[PDB]
Order: sequence, then structure tokens, then C-alpha cells
Amino acid sequence: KNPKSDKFKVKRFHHIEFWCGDATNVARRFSWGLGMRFSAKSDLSTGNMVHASYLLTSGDLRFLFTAPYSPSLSAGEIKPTTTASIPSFDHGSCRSFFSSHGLGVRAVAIEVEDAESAFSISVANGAIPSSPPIVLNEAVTIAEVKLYGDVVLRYVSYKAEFLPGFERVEDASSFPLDYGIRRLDHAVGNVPELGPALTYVAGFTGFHQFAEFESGLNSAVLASNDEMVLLPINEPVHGTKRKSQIQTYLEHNEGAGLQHLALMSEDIFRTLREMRKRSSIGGFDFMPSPPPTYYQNLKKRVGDVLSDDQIKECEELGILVDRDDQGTLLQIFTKPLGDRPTIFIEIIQRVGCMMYQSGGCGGFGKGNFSELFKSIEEYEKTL
Amino acid sequence: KNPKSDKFKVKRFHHIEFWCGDATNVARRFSWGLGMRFSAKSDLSTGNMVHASYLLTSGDLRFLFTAPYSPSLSAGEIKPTTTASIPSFDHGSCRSFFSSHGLGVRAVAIEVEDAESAFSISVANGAIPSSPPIVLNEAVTIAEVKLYGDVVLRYVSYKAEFLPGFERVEDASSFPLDYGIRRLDHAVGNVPELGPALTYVAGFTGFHQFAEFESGLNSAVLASNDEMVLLPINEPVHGTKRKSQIQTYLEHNEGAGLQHLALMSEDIFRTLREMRKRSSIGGFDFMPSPPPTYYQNLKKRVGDVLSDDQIKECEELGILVDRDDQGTLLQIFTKPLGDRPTIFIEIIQRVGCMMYQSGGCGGFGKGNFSELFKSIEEYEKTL
Ligand SMILES: Cc1c(C(=O)C2=C(O)CCCC2=O)ccc2c1c(=O)n(CC(=O)Oc1ccc3ccc4cccc5ccc1c3c45)c(=O)n2C
Ligand SMILES: Cc1c(C(=O)C2=C(O)CCCC2=O)ccc2c1c(=O)n(CC(=O)Oc1ccc3ccc4cccc5ccc1c3c45)c(=O)n2C
Ligand SMILES: [Co+2]
Ligand SMILES: [Co+2]
Repeated sequence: KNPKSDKFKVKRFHHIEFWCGDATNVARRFSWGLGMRFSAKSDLSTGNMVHASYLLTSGDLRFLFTAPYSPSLSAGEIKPTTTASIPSFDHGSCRSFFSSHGLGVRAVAIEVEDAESAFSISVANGAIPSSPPIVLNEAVTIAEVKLYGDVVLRYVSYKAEFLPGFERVEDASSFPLDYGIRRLDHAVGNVPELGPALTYVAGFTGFHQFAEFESGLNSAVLASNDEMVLLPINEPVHGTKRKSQIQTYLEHNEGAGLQHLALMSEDIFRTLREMRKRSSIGGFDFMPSPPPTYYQNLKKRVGDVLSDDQIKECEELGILVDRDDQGTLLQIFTKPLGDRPTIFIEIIQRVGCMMYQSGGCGGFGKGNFSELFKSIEEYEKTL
Repeated sequence: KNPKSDKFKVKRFHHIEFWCGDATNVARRFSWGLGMRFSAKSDLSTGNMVHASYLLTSGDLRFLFTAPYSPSLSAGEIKPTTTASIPSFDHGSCRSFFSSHGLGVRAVAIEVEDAESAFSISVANGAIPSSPPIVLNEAVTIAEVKLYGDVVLRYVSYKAEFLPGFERVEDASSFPLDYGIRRLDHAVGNVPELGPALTYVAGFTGFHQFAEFESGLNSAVLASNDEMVLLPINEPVHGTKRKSQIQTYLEHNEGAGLQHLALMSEDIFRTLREMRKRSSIGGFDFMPSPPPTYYQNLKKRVGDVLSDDQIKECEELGILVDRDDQGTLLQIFTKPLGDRPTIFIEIIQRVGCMMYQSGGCGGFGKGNFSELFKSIEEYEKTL
């Protein structure tokens, strides 16, 4: 059931902001690896003496990469006179974030009807404020509250092109790469304690529990009214045999933070062909593929949704498949995006739940823990 | 004249080490942009709990990219028990370097006959010590002295594959990229005061002045006995009309540091074709090309070294050409490698001075300041 308890009007995921040491190199690597085009910039060339910020887009997916310049360039500025295009940015906060966590997501941004109202309502309902609502060029309002760890939930609302102060990117520097990724499907946090994290976020958003769940973790998913904003949260399970990967995350990340971004593709076969061609020439690596037994077991599980040829294409690309009582999920996971075994990416595509497609169709792949373990056991048994 | 005054036996440039926020993303970007293969690693997967270091190679050119992990991973270690493969590494030094300067070169490494002797002689002759000689696996010795700013000159000597503790890279992650780059030709520093910088470095190395030189800078070049290790140093010229780019460097870098790396190609035409194909898909951008008048003027200057077709190929690729009384230089410059207008790369190839080719054949392109200015003036005149 969906109680539709959102305490303010939420639209969709708007962007994800990475805090970086060098935004240029991370943005260029991600552009080539994921097939995202350079779409906007705010940096020295646009008069920003504070931070370098580069926007990549693929369809509706927006990835922002931000790094601080020397504070000496802006030493005479005050907030009323800032040349920063993102008024919540702070040199010390950014350097401290990156020193503590390494490369990772600082902001999960959702578009709302009124960022000032969303901020006020959130804080009235327990949200810890991070940056107050600030109106940019009387046209866009931005506000930030703490989500978990040093990750913020950023509210953005538009009166009527990314943010004022950003410039569209020179067409010769904007190569029209596109591997089929179209939007952010969900964004997942790792925390030490799931219960208090859920109570806090659901407390100030009104987001309701969408789903939930003996291998490493406990998880639950918070969702907006139309279930298009999806925020799963994990905690570690202590007392196992293999060490919890959630605990490994928390250790290497120095605490809670964003674990993975799941990116919807309109053609997951094409996306994975293109990404895998580039893994060893600057792109992203993928997790080891499941054994042949996993794909033999796919016939009995999804033989009514996917043809034998489509299942063979999943096998060639290492794609995992899970299913709901309503829809089917195709998914695959990258290796970590940077030096630390912390943040990674998931590529997904969902089949079913046609009404437009309902959010979360097919679930999040929890059934693939069991199915993977079973297939590994069968493959070693084949010996 | 060459006094051959080296105070210890120097062989050749060995490697350049970048200090990074995230080594993975910088290394992957550079690999694709420059056509360098992933050759060795030292990181969590090799038991290094301290730093992540990735080695790229192209021919004899070695680029090392290093970033710190959370200090919590190695908190129980002491130097006698370190898991770091580069014993001079320090978390605080690396974070402070990167916070101050952004992405850039920490170490210019030269191979010497005996790194302990080179270190002792250097310090006896005025070098400021940075890291004492440390023997790794009774097989390689490494030592470091201050060069300028926070850049060190690193001595490496081998008893008889990069460094002990590094592992050769998995062949599936080692794509054999190669755009023709073969070695480091020279490495250039920017300092506030050229005179004291020259006196200091020549003081402790015995390197002699190779060359020297009204547009922005004063420069001089220090060279080893066989003039294969070449270290130009620049200072700003104050009082001009256009602001000194050396002064802009010092401002955005927070002081002295490495300005550019000049990479010799065995086929500069192929290297630039390959690099330019990749500029807008994750690689490196190049400076704006000279006007058509520059290439018309090339005929009268190097028409005896380069055919008309070869000059047209230089024009298609934006390559600059200068000449000595002994040799000819083909060169081109990238835009800055990262967020700040600080470090950039030069691709070069030298013609002449055949004996093997003598080091520095054709000079460093100082004649192209005048020639560029003249050609820009002629092109606007063509109007
Ligand atoms: C991340 C994820 C989801 C997911 O999206 C998700 C949510 O959206 C919300 C609900 C909670 C949740 O989970 C769903 C299914 C997944 C995965 C996933 O990440 N992965 C791969 C893996 O576990 O990665 C790793 C990582 C580190 C390892 C270290 C050591 C290992 C030693 C042996 C075997 C391993 C297998 C996988 C391993 C590792 C090991 C999977 O298989 N499924 C099937
Ligand atoms: C870097 C370099 C060398 C070189 O290797 C070298 C050494 O090895 C040792 C000896 C000293 C030395 O110098 C030789 C020749 C060069 C260059 C070189 O860097 N460049 C390009 C440029 O000046 O870059 C820039 C950078 C920033 C600018 C900001 C604003 C500008 C406004 C107008 C015009 C510009 C032109 C160039 C500009 C800029 C402007 C060149 O043309 N030659 C011809
Ligand atoms: Co997921
Ligand atoms: Co040069």
C-alpha cells in the first residue's frame, strides 16, 4: 500500500553532485565511461573564482562534478559578493569531505515545487539544516538538509539552463556521446544503523516504505508519492562468515555515505556493450559475471519474459535478472568508481508495470543474492 | 660548451609522480588521453593500506599516480612496519600538497648510479633533504631532495619491475594503447626568482647551463653531463602589457611548482592525430592553432627540413616548428591537465643532431614566441 504521505510536493530526481579533488579529470573519465555529454560549466572561464563545476548529461540524468580552487582567489569575497554559482559550496567543507571520504556523492538533488517550502517543512519535521534556501537570479531556489553521513538532500525548484551562473558548453567540447542511459532510478545509502536513519528521513520527508529485506545487510526503501524518487538505505549485518560489504564500505568511507547510483538505461544491452568496450581504455569495470549455471537457471525463472536469444545476450554481457510479482529487472554492477571500495554504479532496465511505467517495477534485485549463491554452488559442483 | 660537472652519475629520467585526490580517475583519464598502458599497481589489492599508486607507461615514459587512503586503514602501522610501497609517502604531506596546489607533479625522478651517494653528495652541496635513502627489498634505493616549491627531485638506483611492492597489471586491465610517446624530454618549473632557483639546483647537482633567454618570462635550462636530463626553470617578467602567464601560474598554484612536461614522440603526427581524436571524449585539449600565415612562414624557415606536404601535416595538426643552428623542433602544447591553469603537457619530436640523437636538439621553441606574434599580426592584417 501507498499512503502518499509526502509532506511537500516532490517531482523527480534532478542531479547528483560529486565532490572531487580535480573535477576536470573525474568528469572527463565519467563522460567517456558512461557516455554522458558535457552540457554546462561554472568555473574560472565563467567568472567563478570559488569552485570548478562541470555538468554531464545523458537524457534526464545529470551528474555534476565540483572541486575547490585555491581560497586565495576568492579571499576578498563575502557571501553577499560571492562568485560561486552554488551558494552552499564551502572550501573547507569540500576539502574535509574529500579528505575523509575520498571521491563520492555530496548531494542527492530532487526537484520540488518550492524549495523554500520543502526546506521549511523538512526542518519543522526534524531535518538537520545544511544550507538555507537561496534564490538564484530570481529564477531558481536551492536548499539543503542532511540526508546521512556528509551527504545532503538538495531541493531545487524552478520558477519557469541548469543553474544561473552556469554556461552551456562550447559545441566543440560537447561531443554527443550517448550509450543509452536516461535517468537516475534510485540512490542508495549505507549507514551504521538502519532504524534511526529510516525514522529520520521518513520523518522529515513523509516518504513511505516501498520495500525491505542472510548475506551481509538489512535494507529498506523510502519512496515519494508516485514512487519515482527511491532512496534505499542499508545497514551491515554483523555475525556472518564473509565480512559484510556494508561494514567494509563504512570502514573505507569513514562512515555513512552514498553506496551506489542506479542508472536506468533505455537499452541495457547497448549500454553494456558500449561500457564494456571502454572498461580498459579509461571507462568502468564490471563485477565478475555469474557462472553459466546462472543463465541456465534464467530460463526457468524468466523464460516467459525473455527469449532464449535475449537470455544469451544477458549472458554475453554479464547482466543479472530478477523478478517481482509485477515486473522484471535487468541489472549489473560496476567495480568501485574510484580508489576506495566505496561508491559504485548499477545499470538497470525494468520490464512491466505499464499503466508510463510505475516506479520500482521489478524491485531492486534482492532475489539475486540467493540466485547468485545457488548458481555459484552449482557451477563448482559441475567442477 | 659542456663542462660535464655532474657531482654524481646521472642516467636518465625515470618517472614522474602526480599527487592526486583520486588516483584511479586521473590515471584512467591520462591513459586514454595520452595512449599509455596500465603497467603496475600498488594498492589495497597488493596489501598497501597507505596509498593507491598506479603506473602508466608508454615506451620509456613512466607516469605514476598516487593518492592517500583513509589514515585509519594504517593507523597501527609505524615506518618500520609500513605497508606503503613508497616509503617517502605521507598522508598529511599528500593532502596538504593537493589542497594547496591541486593536481600536479610531486616528484621528478631520475635514475642514478647510487641513490644513497647521490643523496649524500646533493645534501653536502646544499640540497634540502626531503626523504633519506631507503633500500627496498635489498634491490632498489630511493631518496628525495627538494627541487622547487613542493616538488622533489627523486633519485632511484637499481642493483641489477618498477619498484618492489608493485605488481604487474592483469593483462585484461592492461589494454596496449600506444599513440607514439616514448620518453620524457624535459620537465619545466615555474619559480618566483630564477637566479636563486638556478644557483640552488645547479649547486647540488653540478648540472650546467644548457640554454637560456620580451613576452612574459625569463628562462634557463640546467642539464646533466650527456644533456639527457633537462630541467628548464622560468620566472615571471613583471611590467608588461599582457599579464605574465608565469605569474598566473604562481597565483593559481599557490607558488612555485612544475609547469609542464615535454613528452618525446617517435611520430608526432600520429601522436597528435590520436590525441586530437580523443580531446572531446575524455582526452586532452590543445591550445588554439596558429593562423595560416604561421604555416606559410614555415616554408621560408624550415623548407629544407620539411617538405610542403609535411608542413601541411603540421598545419592540419596545429604543430609548431622551431629551429636551432643544429636541429629542428616540432612541438605543441595542451590546455591545462586539470581544473587550475597550472600544469600542462608539451608533445615534441626533434630532428637532427645525429651522432643516437644529442639531447635538446633544436632547443625549446623560444623562437616561436616571436614567430607566433608575427604570424598573428600578419593574419589580422590580412583581415
Ligand atoms: C548492490 C546490489 C543490489 C542493490 O542494488 C540493492 C539495492 O538497490 C537496494 C536493496 C539492497 C541492495 O542490495 C542488488 C543486488 C546485488 C547487488 C550487488 O552489489 N551485487 C554484487 C556484490 O555483492 O558485490 C560484491 C562486492 C564486494 C565483494 C567483496 C568480496 C566478495 C567475495 C565473494 C563474492 C563477492 C560477491 C560480490 C561482492 C563481493 C564479493 C549483487 O550480486 N547483487 C545481486
Ligand atoms: C611552454 C612553451 C615553450 C617551452 O616549452 C619552454 C620551455 O620548455 C623552456 C624554455 C621556456 C619555455 O617557454 C616554448 C614555446 C611556447 C610555449 C607555450 O606555452 N606556448 C603557448 C602559450 O603561450 O600558451 C598560453 C598560455 C596562456 C595564455 C593566456 C592568455 C593568452 C592571451 C593571448 C595569447 C595567448 C597565447 C598563449 C597563451 C596564453 C595567451 C607557445 O606558444 N610557445 C611558443
Ligand atoms: Co540497486
Ligand atoms: Co618545453
